[PDB]
Amino acid sequence: ELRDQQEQVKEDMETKCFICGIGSDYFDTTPHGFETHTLEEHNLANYM
Amino acid sequence: KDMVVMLLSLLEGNVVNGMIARQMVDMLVESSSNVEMILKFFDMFLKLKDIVGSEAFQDYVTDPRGLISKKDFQKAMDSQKQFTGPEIQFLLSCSEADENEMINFEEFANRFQEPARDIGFNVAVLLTNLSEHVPHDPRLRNFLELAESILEYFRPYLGRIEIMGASRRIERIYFEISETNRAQWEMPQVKESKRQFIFDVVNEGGEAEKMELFVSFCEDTIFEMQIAAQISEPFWGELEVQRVKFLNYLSRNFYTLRFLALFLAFAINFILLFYKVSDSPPNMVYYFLEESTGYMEPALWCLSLLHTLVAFLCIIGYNCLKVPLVIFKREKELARKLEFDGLYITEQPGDDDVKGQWDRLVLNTPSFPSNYWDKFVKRKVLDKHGDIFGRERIAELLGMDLASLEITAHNERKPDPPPGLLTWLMSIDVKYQIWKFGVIFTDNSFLYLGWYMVMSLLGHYNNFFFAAHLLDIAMGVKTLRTILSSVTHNGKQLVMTVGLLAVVVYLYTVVAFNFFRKFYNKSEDEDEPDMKCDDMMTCYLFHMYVGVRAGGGIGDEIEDPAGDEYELYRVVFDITFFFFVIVILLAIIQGLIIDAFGELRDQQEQVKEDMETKCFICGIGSDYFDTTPHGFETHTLEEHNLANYMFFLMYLINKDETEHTGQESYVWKMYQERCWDFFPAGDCFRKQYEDQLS
Amino acid sequence: MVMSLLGHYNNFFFAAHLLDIAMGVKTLRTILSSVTHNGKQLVMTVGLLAVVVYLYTVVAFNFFRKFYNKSEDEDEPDMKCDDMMTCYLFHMYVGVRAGGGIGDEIEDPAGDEYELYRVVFDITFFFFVIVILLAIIQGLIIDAFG
Amino acid sequence: GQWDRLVLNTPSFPSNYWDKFVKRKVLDKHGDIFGRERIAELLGMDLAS
Ligand SMILES: Nc1ncnc2c1ncn2[C@@H]1O[C@H](COP(=O)(O)OP(=O)(O)OP(=O)(O)O)[C@@H](O)[C@H]1O
Ligand SMILES: Nc1ncnc2c1ncn2[C@@H]1O[C@H](COP(=O)(O)OP(=O)(O)OP(=O)(O)O)[C@@H](O)[C@H]1O
Ligand SMILES: O=c1nc2[nH][nH]cc-2c(=O)[nH]1
Ligand SMILES: [Ca+2]
Ligand SMILES: [Zn+2]
Ligand SMILES: [Zn+2]
Repeated sequence: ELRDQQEQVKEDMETKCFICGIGSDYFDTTPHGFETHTLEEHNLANYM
Repeated sequence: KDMVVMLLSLLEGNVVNGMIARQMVDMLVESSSNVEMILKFFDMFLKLKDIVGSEAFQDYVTDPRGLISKKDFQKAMDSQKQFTGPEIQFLLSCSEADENEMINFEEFANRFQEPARDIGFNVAVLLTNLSEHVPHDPRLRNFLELAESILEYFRPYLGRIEIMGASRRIERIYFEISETNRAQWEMPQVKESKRQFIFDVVNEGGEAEKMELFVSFCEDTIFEMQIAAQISEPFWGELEVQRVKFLNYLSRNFYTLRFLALFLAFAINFILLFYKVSDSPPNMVYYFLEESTGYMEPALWCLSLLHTLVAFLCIIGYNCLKVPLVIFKREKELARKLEFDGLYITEQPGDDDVKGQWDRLVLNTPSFPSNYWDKFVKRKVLDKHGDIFGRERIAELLGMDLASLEITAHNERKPDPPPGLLTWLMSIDVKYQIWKFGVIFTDNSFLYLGWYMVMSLLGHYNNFFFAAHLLDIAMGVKTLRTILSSVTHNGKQLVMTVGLLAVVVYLYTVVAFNFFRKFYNKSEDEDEPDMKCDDMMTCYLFHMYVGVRAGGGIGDEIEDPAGDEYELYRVVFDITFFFFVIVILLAIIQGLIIDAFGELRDQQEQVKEDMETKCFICGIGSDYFDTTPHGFETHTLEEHNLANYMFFLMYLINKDETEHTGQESYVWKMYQERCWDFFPAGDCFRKQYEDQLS
Repeated sequence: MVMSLLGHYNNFFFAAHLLDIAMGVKTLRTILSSVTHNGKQLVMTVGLLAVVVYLYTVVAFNFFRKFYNKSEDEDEPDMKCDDMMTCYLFHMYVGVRAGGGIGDEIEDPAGDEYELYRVVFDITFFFFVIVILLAIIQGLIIDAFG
Repeated sequence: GQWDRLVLNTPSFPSNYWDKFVKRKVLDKHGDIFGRERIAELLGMDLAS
């Protein structure tokens, strides 16, 4: 149970944007789209 | 061929139903008769080359010289029902029949096979391109049908990929795959490397490094193909040719030698099962075999010598077969970090990276890129960083002579290469060799083979050291390797829980020493007792040795507490020991092992489902492609085949840059700049022309 | 057929037909498929167990031969580890089946020059053989169920 | 595949399978290129019948 909790959290972070909830599949139409979205567009550190 | 190449250049950057492609189709229709004549010329000789090899044709062949009469050829060819009468007459005319009307079909069939190959391939490429970009012109299906044999012939060599092109659109690229490249890609070792790479990336990789990793894998695979080609098989000169023949032999048969070593170890150990120890000769004892045959003692010595020799040969084969790839990968990563990052020019790793600190020995060596293909990495690093950090400083860092660059650009020198061992002596780059040997000695496979060596040699000092080689089955057998990985998967957890068990047993030992010391008399004697808990160390040994191994805990071993002032305290002590130590902690260990089993299985399943559900290149799921029947299968076999990207990289490397097309030059430039934006990401040809195709 | 016919030669060959319940009952068939699912793994891990027990047998023969006297008699001893084959049989027969490993069967090492060596021998045998490998087998069965 | 070689030339190879003309189809498909008489011997057919 503990292992699958950790895996679930990791996959959620690597698959959806923490802010807007849009999945990585939409952003990935553009190359590295999700990476740029989570580093520049909707970075939670930036909201902080 | 040149004219068809010009036409293909006209089709560059051509959309579906583009007007240049439609004009090309109208041209081909306007010259339909001549195009059909060309296609009939190609298919006739393609069919001839395969007919001459038929047993039906060989039945007609009767002359012992290997010739056939014209009349026999005439009656044989029409029996196949593949040519018309005029075509058979034309083939007879083209046959160089002698005055005796005798035909050498062996050379007749092969006469035009080689001259017509390149033009045949380009005609096939042209027809494929036009068919895929003008999918709704019925005038072109006729040409495709007339070229059906040509297209079927060149199907294994017609490589196609898709890229995100210069025009911000997905473009389809057609190129050529060679027989040698395809055959090398089909080798079992290469297929295993591909499976391992796919597993690594899909399992423990992100979506960002995927294409860089794939291209690095392609480069490594190209190098492995070169090594395989080199080791493949079809007084100083004599000894050198024999030495390289021997080294290639060891390299080719490395795995058979490995299996032979394992088999020899099993045989040795089976002999060793017959050992016996006796005081009488065959106050110290004698060890000797106990068998009736009388041949086991000689057989053991012979097998020990043979096994040591086989181990040595395995070492040599490994350093001739895998070590080149090890050094290649290391040189390649070091060079790219020097150039694109300035590892030792700007950042200077901080002594905690043993790899980076060890790589400092190779920078100034004359021969730093020995296995890596790039012999101009130092020039590139200098041209990139010398202005800002000092050209002379960079030259000293990389061991370059600033004066020699100009003369090397000026002209080429042809010195005397004297084939003498004395002259070869000083030519050894000792610093490079020390670095290379350090890299090799820090390699797991080489270390394992060296340990195999050492234990095999110690087996001669004492034959029971050959028992250690029985452990080789774990690495020899993928099944054992998976099973033992199911233990090593949670090794840190296992060590930590054993430590926790030691701590809890120590706490129980403290309690027992302070209070329950009476019960630890393990002597049935009445006048000399053996108290196991009159000392911390003795009591702790006793607990960790007997209490953990007992089924019911320490209470099984120590004395009965019934009828004592401390009965309840001691029973709580015993029950809690049994529960925390015997039940819970051993359950934790077994659970870690079982969980590792499940984790490995679900990793394999995840990789398999990912491969069977998404395209490895573009990331589009199988559900989109499956709208068309077998859409995902065709997409992964024709449109976005990763083997085709590997083959395309090989093709670009081999081809001349002056001969590169526009698309090829584009991909080549972005390859050299390490920019992977040409890989179609989230988009494909079918998606881009959904409207026109549908 | 063959076992039914042999049952007339000896009626106890009819006991073999009691095994038919595995194929007769889908429940038994599923349960036994839960064992056969990882049969290659089970055979391989039993082989690995044989190898590790053999390594322990080699160590015991070379060093701990004194402790393998399984005779309460004082003048005629029964030494179980004066031979490779006898010692290996002894280990694979009693050490694997013992709850605490081979140390449960062989003599006490207290008050010997090799006490610490022998206790390490015993604890490692118990952990690698009794705990880890049997846990692997049971885990293969449970994983096949899942 | 090696055991199936015993049944090819049998008079009654498709006994349970519904297709009693499989040999005729195989001959009509491959006999021109590989030899009609050779195929007939392989499948145990009589070309005259
Ligand atoms: N809004 C968001 N802001 C930041 N990260 C986000 C957001 N939504 C999703 N993520 C994901 O959170 C993940 C966590 O990023 P982070 O750099 O903290 O992890 P990491 O890989 O463990 O870090 P590092 O390797 O730099 O130590 C990112 O990889 C990203 O995919
Ligand atoms: N771009 C891609 N190129 C190739 N295969 C891809 C790609 N994307 C996904 N795949 C999937 O990778 C799978 C692996 O194919 P492969 O032929 O190597 O496997 P296999 O079935 O084990 O092989 P074989 O049975 O021929 O030995 C394919 O079935 C395919 O669905
Ligand atoms: O640009 C390259 N040049 C090469 N030569 N040999 C292998 C090469 C490669 O991957 N890339
Ligand atoms: Ca040019
Ligand atoms: Zn967002
Ligand atoms: Zn794709």
